[PDB]
Amino acid sequence: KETAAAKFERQHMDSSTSAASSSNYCNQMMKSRNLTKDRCKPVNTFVHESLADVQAVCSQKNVACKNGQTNCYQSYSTMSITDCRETGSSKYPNCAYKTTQANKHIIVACEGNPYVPVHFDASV
Repeated sequence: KETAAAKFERQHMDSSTSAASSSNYCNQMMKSRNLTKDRCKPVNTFVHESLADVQAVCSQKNVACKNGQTNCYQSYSTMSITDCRETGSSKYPNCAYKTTQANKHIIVACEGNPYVPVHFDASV
């Protein structure tokens, strides 16, 4: 089955674009990455950076995750991100999202050897 590292890339990386280009970014990306297939995932962040720059966060500032785990890390730098969250009208299978552009630090949980992101915790 899909590894946690691979699921992170599928759910959260978009190295193909610099930022969200329209209000439909989330609607399109949530669908294309299969985040709406079984249910409408309610919130999701995409990171518009190279994969290596995001993986490097695992050697940046350690911080406890929301859930208390101690394998979270905050990026030293801000990154281009898109926040996606359901609109009031979202209703499966017609999942619908508000797209919000931002430049924020990211917090990710890391595991493995190589030690890489497995979960997106927060934009801060």
